[PDB]
Amino acid sequence: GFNLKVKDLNGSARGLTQAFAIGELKNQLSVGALQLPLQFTRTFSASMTSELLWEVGKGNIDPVMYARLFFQYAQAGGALSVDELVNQFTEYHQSTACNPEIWRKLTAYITGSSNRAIKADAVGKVPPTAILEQLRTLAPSEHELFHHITTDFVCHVLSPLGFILPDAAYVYRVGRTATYPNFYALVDCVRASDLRRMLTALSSVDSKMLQATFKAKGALAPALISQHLANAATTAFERSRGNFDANAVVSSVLTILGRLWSPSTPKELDPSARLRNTNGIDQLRSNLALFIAYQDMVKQRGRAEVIFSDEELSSTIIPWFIEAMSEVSPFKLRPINETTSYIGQTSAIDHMGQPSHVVVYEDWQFAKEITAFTPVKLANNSNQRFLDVEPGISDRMSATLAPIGNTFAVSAFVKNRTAVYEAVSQRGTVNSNGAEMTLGFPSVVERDYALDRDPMVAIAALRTGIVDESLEARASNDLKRSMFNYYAAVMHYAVAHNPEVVVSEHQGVAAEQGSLYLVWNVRTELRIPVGYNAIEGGSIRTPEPLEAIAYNKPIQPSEVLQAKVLDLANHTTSIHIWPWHEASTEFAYEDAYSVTIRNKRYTAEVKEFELLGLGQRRERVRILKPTVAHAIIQMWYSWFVEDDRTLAAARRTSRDDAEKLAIDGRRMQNAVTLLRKIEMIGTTGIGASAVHLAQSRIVDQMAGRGLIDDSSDLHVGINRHRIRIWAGLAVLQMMGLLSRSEAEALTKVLGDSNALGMVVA
Amino acid sequence: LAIDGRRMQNAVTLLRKIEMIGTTGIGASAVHLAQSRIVDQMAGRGLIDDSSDLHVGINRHRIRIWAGLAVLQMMGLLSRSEAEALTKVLGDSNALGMVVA
Amino acid sequence: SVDSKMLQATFKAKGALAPALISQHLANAATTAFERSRGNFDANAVVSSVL
Repeated sequence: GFNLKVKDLNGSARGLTQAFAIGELKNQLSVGALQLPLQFTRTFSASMTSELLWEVGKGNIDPVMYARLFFQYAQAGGALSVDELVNQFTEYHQSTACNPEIWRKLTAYITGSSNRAIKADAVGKVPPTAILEQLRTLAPSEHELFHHITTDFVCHVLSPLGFILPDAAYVYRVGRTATYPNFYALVDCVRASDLRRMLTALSSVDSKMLQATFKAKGALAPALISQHLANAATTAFERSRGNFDANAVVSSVLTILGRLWSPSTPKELDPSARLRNTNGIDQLRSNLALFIAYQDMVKQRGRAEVIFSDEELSSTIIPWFIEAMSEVSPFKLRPINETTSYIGQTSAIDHMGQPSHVVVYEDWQFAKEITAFTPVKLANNSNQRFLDVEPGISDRMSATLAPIGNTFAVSAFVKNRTAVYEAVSQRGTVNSNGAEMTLGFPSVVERDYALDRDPMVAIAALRTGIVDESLEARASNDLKRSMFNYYAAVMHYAVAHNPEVVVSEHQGVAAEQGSLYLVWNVRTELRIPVGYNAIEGGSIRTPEPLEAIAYNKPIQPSEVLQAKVLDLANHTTSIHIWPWHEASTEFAYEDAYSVTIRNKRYTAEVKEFELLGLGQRRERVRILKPTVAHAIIQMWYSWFVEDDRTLAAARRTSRDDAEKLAIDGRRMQNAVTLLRKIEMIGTTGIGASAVHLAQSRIVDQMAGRGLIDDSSDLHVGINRHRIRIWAGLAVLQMMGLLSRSEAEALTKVLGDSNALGMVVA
Repeated sequence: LAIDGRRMQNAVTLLRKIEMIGTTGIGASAVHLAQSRIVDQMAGRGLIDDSSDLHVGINRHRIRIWAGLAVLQMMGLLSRSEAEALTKVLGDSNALGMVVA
Repeated sequence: SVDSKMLQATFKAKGALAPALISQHLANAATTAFERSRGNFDANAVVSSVL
């Protein structure tokens, strides 16, 4: 992770700063005091990591299955934020009804009409999912959704009789998104709750209509209700004129929450005796999480003061109901004391004792497996595909990687970096002014790396306080979400850690007195200068959260540290396809190593390349492959990078050799550790396979010539360690555990210290 | 439109219950036969990394229809006209999937 | 409801569903309930207003 510093986050992790959500302009410490309660449901965001796959057009229907994807599609990064999705679909819904044709056409595709209405239609209802593609002329639908979705009703099950089929199912999927929410996250999510309101009656009409309609007879003739059948939805289309401004509700609600908790009695702030109870947000008010949301939204908006409410009804009303209470999300409104469990602690002590190291870590234990990729392109020649994965790369590589999961028993990495303990004097007297306070058990890494953000850039921005901000709306707001959610995810592990807090002003600019922050008492430690809080008040009593948790004590991990991941094995034969893509894709990418002895530069040329035990290429396949697994690793790499940056700067800064001693130690704790890591990972076994195979091509390189032919002096004090890190490269790339790229980062550490074997072998 | 799906229905129906007649066994032996032979003709041919086969696809279907004459071969009835005349109709008829299976 | 609610929901189990369990919430709900009273009405208020 990243490290700071007791007085600081502020130079190198401003996102940490609440004031930024508060709007403190990067510097001044929460001054005000002058604070009231805070409290808990502990409170809104994601449970955790949920993975699932998706059935579409099954013909049983109902709102719940999609809106999720519709919720998800965003998550899917459908196009842009859900409300698009809802809007873009609703928009079809809007080139609405003047197409009674589809009814007319459904009626007309009621075969070929009721024109000979009679008791007749009997078959063919899987190709009118495929059919309601035929409906594409009336409504355009690259955004398959309705093009897929429009199907559902028409083939509700009605004709429940006559027809007939279908008797089959589709795929949806969804890999985890966020464990925590953000307010524009909220606005969409509400837009999802609205598509949700939308369906039922829509579910109901067809469902309703068909049972009521067919008194019959067996078939109740025809020219029938389906003519209404579809009629209801457009009717439904109009049925949306529009429920609320979800944006309106959400912003009004954020404003109300600020108020719910405000410091300033003045009335941008009149939280009622009349309505403060009244169910509603009253259970919600305690909630910190909304409070985090409030802090950010407000900075973003301040509060959007339209007072949609009156202080009675409404403020009774559009705040009557809320999205989270409405379930198109995979967010859930949080349990109330657990928070998001998953931490052991230790903290610094040269015997004095105090700390500026941390010991909070990853609570991780990732997948035991991974995925082939072949989109079974064949059936319908489009997205309709099946990867059709079979024993191939996937099983051998997995087992072999499956040490791979091993390197990163994440608690163990924190173990190493929490193994530190003594330098900087002892036992007793290490500590020198600056700190380190450090973090994270998988969700933040998981949220990004999957999302191609490569956290790292957002992270540098994070630290430097003010964000990097070149970024694309895709790019910029990847940054945004990751920075918001990351901080919040920590926060209700920060909020959770000590209930005492206090909603703080800031003051700051006016801007509208909204801006507000939180402080708490934690009692225990002797007075080792920890910011300005030691505590001076019995207890930590610092609004800065890192500040708050940090002056506290060790524990253990409640959490699973499960990597989760999705088996579709039932599907894995079942389907058919949802909106899948990123696989990763084609199975691997080539990487070789060349070694010198007797001085003959070679290059065996193994890739990347099967390695695996068959030839070759292979083909075909790849593995959008459990982020975590990439995730856990991303974290180890991050560590390397951080320490190195620090060192360089200080060594130039710190002339003293003793200072240099300290420096080698940090750079080369990275060095050493990375080196040890390399050795191990490479003696993973396959890689060891690379060692025999790549050697041999290098044997050919070792044995190309006659003179070279006496095969190796290539084996030296260095070699075994050399093609050992051939083994390192083999662990290193296209396992897919790591993308590549980084390789030079590891190089950077190896270079930094002779490292050598250092021994072995 | 109506006739055409309905043509549609007729076709779907045929392909599937052709499945049923055609596979159902003893036919299935055909169908495997379609596999054993083709498969080792695949292995026999040499390079199978791109061998699909069977999941799906008419090729999914094509098995079903090869079973389809086959059962309807060793009947004393048909003749072999039926197939290919069948085959032709059924084939474009549609077959449109999905639905096997 | 909490205890009543919690216990039926809590113990998927197993026979006992191990422990360290919900009763940790078990009681949690009441204080939560404690807070749950911030206060419904002024009954005095209601009553006098009503008179």
